[PDB]
Amino acid sequence: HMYHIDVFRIPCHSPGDTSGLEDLIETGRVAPADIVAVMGKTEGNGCVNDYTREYATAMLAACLGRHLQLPPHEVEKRVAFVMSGGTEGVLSPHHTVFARRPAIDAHRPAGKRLTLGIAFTRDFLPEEIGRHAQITETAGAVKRAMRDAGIASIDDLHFVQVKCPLLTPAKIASARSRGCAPVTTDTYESMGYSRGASALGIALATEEVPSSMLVDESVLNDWSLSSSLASASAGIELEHNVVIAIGMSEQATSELVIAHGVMSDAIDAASVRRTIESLGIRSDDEMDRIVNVFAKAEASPDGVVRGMRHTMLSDSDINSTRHARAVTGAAIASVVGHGMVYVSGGAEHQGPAGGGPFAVIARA
Amino acid sequence: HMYHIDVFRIPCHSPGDTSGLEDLIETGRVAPADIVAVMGKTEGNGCVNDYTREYATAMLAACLGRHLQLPPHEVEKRVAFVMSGGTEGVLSPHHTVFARRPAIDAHRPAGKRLTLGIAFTRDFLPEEIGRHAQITETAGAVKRAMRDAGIASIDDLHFVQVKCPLLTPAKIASARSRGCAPVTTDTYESMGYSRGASALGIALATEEVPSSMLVDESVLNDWSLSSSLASASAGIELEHNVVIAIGMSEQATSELVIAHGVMSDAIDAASVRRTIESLGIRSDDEMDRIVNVFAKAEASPDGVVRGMRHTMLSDSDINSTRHARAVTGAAIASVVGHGMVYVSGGAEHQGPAGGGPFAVIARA
Amino acid sequence: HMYHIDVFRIPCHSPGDTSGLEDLIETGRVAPADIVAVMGKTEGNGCVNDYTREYATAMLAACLGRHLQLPPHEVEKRVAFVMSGGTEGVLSPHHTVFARRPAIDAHRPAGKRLTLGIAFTRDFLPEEIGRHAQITETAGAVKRAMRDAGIASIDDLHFVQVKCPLLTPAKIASARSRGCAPVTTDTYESMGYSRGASALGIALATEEVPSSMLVDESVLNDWSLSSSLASASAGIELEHNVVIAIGMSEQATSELVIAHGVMSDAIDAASVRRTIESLGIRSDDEMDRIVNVFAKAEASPDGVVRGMRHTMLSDSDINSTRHARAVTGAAIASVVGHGMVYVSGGAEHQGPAGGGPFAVIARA
Amino acid sequence: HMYHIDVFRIPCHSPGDTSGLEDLIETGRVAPADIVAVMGKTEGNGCVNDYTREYATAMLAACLGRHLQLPPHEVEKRVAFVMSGGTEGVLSPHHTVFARRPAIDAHRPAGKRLTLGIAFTRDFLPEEIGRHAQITETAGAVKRAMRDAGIASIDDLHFVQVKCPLLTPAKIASARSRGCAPVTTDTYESMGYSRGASALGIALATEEVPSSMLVDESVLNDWSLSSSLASASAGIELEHNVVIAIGMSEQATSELVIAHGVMSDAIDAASVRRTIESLGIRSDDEMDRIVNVFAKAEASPDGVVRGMRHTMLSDSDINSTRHARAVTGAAIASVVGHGMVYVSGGAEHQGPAGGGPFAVIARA
Ligand SMILES: Nc1nc(N)nc(N)n1
Ligand SMILES: Nc1nc(N)nc(N)n1
Ligand SMILES: Nc1nc(N)nc(N)n1
Ligand SMILES: Nc1nc(N)nc(N)n1
Ligand SMILES: [Mg+2]
Ligand SMILES: [Mg+2]
Ligand SMILES: [Mg+2]
Ligand SMILES: [Mg+2]
Repeated sequence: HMYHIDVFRIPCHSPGDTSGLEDLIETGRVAPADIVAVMGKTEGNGCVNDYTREYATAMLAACLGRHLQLPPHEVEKRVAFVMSGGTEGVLSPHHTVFARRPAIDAHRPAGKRLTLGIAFTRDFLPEEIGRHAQITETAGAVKRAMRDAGIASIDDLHFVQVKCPLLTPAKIASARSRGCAPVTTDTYESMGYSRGASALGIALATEEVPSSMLVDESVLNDWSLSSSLASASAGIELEHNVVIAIGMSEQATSELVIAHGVMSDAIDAASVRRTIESLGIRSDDEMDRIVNVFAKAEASPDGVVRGMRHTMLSDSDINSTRHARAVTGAAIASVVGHGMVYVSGGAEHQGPAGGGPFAVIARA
Repeated sequence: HMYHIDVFRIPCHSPGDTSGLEDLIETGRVAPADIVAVMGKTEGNGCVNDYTREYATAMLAACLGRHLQLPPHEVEKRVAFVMSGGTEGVLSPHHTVFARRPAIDAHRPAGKRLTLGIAFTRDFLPEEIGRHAQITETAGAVKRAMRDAGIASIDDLHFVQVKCPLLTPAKIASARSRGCAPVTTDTYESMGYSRGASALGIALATEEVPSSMLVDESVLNDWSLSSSLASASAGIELEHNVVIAIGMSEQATSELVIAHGVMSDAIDAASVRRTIESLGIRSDDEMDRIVNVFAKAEASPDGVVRGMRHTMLSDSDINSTRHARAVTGAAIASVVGHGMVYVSGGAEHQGPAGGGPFAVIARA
Repeated sequence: HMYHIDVFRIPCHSPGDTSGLEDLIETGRVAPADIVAVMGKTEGNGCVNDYTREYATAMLAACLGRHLQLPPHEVEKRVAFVMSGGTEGVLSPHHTVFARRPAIDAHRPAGKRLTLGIAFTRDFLPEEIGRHAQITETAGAVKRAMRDAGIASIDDLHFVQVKCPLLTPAKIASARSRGCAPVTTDTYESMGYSRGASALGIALATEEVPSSMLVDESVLNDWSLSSSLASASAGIELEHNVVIAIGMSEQATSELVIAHGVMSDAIDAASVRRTIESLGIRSDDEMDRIVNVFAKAEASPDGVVRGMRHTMLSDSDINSTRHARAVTGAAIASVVGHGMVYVSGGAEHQGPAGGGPFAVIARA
Repeated sequence: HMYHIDVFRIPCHSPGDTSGLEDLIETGRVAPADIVAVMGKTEGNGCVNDYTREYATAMLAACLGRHLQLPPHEVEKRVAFVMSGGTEGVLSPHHTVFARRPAIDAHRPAGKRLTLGIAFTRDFLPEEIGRHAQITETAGAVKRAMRDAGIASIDDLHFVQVKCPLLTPAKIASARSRGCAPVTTDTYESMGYSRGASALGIALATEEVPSSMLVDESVLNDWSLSSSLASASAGIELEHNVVIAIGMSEQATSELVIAHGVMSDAIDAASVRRTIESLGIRSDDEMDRIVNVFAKAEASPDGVVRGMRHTMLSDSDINSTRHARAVTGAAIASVVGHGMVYVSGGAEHQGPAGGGPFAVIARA
């Protein structure tokens, strides 16, 4: 497990736009066969009926399928596509492409460098979403992803992205027909439960939360249970979980590094600055050493931000996750200088309640 | 309990518009002191952050407060204000004003005529919404409203409107601080639970559902439990339930009658025409004998309407109740010739699953 | 121009779902090479940022591309894809597939039968949208489509569907950089202008409106100018217009017929019944002779429907076209028995102001 | 013109909440008769159908009407109510109350201190909104407000808030019935035209734009024309313009000062910190010397923010002004430590295109 990882942030003019990726291939900057994961921000609403996620995946897969002479469906088994919809405010649609080659000879750089591993779980039954099975399956996949990445210990783990399912009326009917109640009957709320259970799965695998406390009825209730590494994103485009583990390894030769932190709340730009700094970035002129930032954001569930009431959880026109992404996208943009960053909404059991984990990838 | 009931449908140009009501008062058509209930449709979103309901109530109360030389808050104890927001599609904002005077002696004439009674419950704690207390309190208020109306039996009862509360983040935090879990943590979903528990309260009082089956865990789960008379509407503007019972009494001398039915689903215009026709109305020029129509509508929770999938429960931009009101408002409008009708959304335990009760008020 | 036309309404479980089409191919019911047009209803918002339209097109093209061993891009030149987003209320996502073979020998049936022709215009510059160039180019394409269909005269023309572009900030900037002002700077409003100009293009070609009156500044102003045959739908997925002309020809041997009418307003179910009847459909049991219904709907621009105010044009949360589709989708559903029908919103210069043209396709 | 100005930021739990104001009155902190203006942020959508603005005004007026024994309508002539809806993201609903008393003699102390003057224009006809009449009337009212404030020169003027009307379908129909075309037929867009014309009115009065260039055809077209002091907010609750001029006067004895700047774009937190720092505030514990911040925000009309595409102008679910307020509310919150600040959206001819003016009020 001695890799060389490459990471490319590429703009999208629309969800189906693969032109930035065609360009990387057509100019020899990346080899199609080495691509192992894509994390995207697509300009749908990021909630239930957002098919921009599936559309982006489908086109990327078709694009890679051509070059590899594979069926799209086969590419989707080989490459972890995680498309997070919702690019509110200044958030600029884009893909972060991850490529992996065997370690660039030896050549062991002075320290640990960026590594990455991927894993998948089985498809979940509707009645399993938001519940124990989703937690335990996720924990398992995290561990395999860690192994696949060549991450020696928890200490070298810096970011765990999970894509997870959500409930539809048909799925709810299917659960009911087996005499099982789904965790909720509201499709929007199902996303939070799916994210939450998945996040707790990560917390289990990282030993951040003792197994004993992970009972179903603690999902979305116990705000104290969380992983400071978990980034979960739900979607209608899949029935299983997709896991990407990102970290640091002595066996990696990547010209890249990753660090992580936590935002104490939606507007905690300070933490972001602090963690960026902890990677030797010391102006606005050095910012271009950052490849991208990946962050979780949420509407504070107590209904307050720094003592003041917010309306993000009372707004029936605009869902809380949409507000939250707009806010945190702005906070981060003010730091790095623009809104082409990965911000995902709904940070249930991810970092502190009202806040969320984030990571930064930069040139070594 | 010998009354003369008058009913007036009055247009609103905006939620605060009381001009249609000032006109009725000025022209001697209604006496301020006789008004006992107003059922309104206001052009807010009909969900959680719809303050058009409270605004309409506040202005109507202030308008009546002037004439009666009362404080608005006192008027709100004397008059049942039930404001249902959400006037999507062709739905036209309006108030239906109900006035009650001592029964006329110079006429009746013969048989049962429109009567109406009102009742209130106590304020509920956040943790009681959607649960047994809300059910039992509602059942009680239904009975009192019946008595106040002078409704001899269940058979003479044609419509039970209930206004009920909903959960906000502050209320949720309050319940949590007492160690009690609210029925849900999603404010939108809370509306359904509040409507549902209230509907089951009506079903209890009407003996339409045996007391034994009304357990908390059945609320929003058991679609077979329902009242074919219940119309529930949730709102952020109150902590208690307001109940208006409408029916027919031999003691009433109103020049008006009420009939009721159920829509088997959101587009079941047929039932509406069938119930209208059961009042000897059968051509679009007799239609002006109808004072108003009052109807419940909902997105079919199996996710299908007559075998075809719908997207009302998967749409995170537009909530299912908004779709449902648009649809049923249209269906009814196509029958009566316009959209100035009372359609409320979310018909949990109200009529059949996917359908909802409705009633028609017409000249004798 | 002696054709046999086949028409298939196929359900979609999601925008990318081509399974209903794979099934028709895999069971010999349709030959991929004969398909000339697909008119779809996809479950995006039907406004500017609805990429469900492009996604559906992309997958259909990829699906057909496999069987024909063509690139998707090439299929999109051969087949007219018109995807109309927005499936509000009871509207059920689906595709209507059109296939064309040379006339099934001779075999001239007793009367005229369904025929269909397609045409395309060039790409428009941003500054041309909503304006004369779009009108005249559309008029031209209508005529070619008529010819391609083998439609002898205007009298045999029953439906003209046009897909047209819309404006984005980038397109607006591009127009500005050439010193030209775009017709509007609001992307949502641009859709109406694009639909409107296109509709007037149809009216020009059909001689329903004299050429003299079609000045730019009459677009969206003069409600009296209209085609009673035009159905226009705007989209972000194309820079040109796509035109499908549908009608009747003595040279066609299709086991299908088409008739058209106009809804005087959004809830004018009567007209639909009337036009259905004019094709010998005489119960609810004969309804299954209808293959599909295609209808335009809009928020009445005077702000009133049958004397009552509506809020469809004052609602900043939900755009007027979304309300309108919900309403008319419901009206039509109440007639044909379900919501799997083609309803498109924004009927500017299409039928009467507040109303819209529709057509019905049925078995001979 | 010798005043003592007091400014109070008071939280609101809902649009109708006047409890924070009752508390100031009860505790002798402010005298009802001295209140001359209230600038509020209410939790409606901030667009066309936001009646939270009117509801807040109505209740504040009724609250003050009680204490002054006046009719609400009379209070509204005496006090400038400017309610800006839309509290997206971390924006916390609140009122800023302005009170004005005869200048204190027992102090001043030295130099210029906060002063404030108000003015009103006549009601505009629908066809005048967005056009020359609105520009010239606004310019006039700015001058009078200046005089009323006792502002010696343009240099001492720091902030000009204007509340302005918008178009409804009824108003549009009215303009049409007089043969006059409204500036737009889209109600949402009308808000921009009203804000823009009003902003140019301010620019005229401040000599920031030469009268010669202010032609109707330049409104929303010429982004180079702007006032760096103008803050305009449109609303359905009024037909005239309300102008509040805020600045510094030697005749004022207020313990408060005002400074202003411009945000170059929506995420330009830097400028805000820079202007804050120009008042000797440089650590998050000195921050409580700020009474409030007042800022304009807008979606950059070129469709890009710092070279990256944004989706704020292409999102048909969420209007650009809602995004913009969320973004800038967040940016500012990250600086002052919370979201209880006045941020208004739509900054047409206000500061730079894509940016907007802001001001800060602080203890001397
Ligand atoms: N698509 C998506 N899903 C979630 N759960 N969160 C975000 N930000 N995007
Ligand atoms: N205001 C309101 N509340 C509910 N629950 N339903 C409707 N239609 N309106
Ligand atoms: N996509 C789409 N575009 C328009 N203009 N109308 C409808 N109904 N759908
Ligand atoms: N109510 C309101 N109106 C405008 N134009 N802008 C904002 N922010 N609020
Ligand atoms: Mg969290
Ligand atoms: Mg029901
Ligand atoms: Mg029309
Ligand atoms: Mg500006």
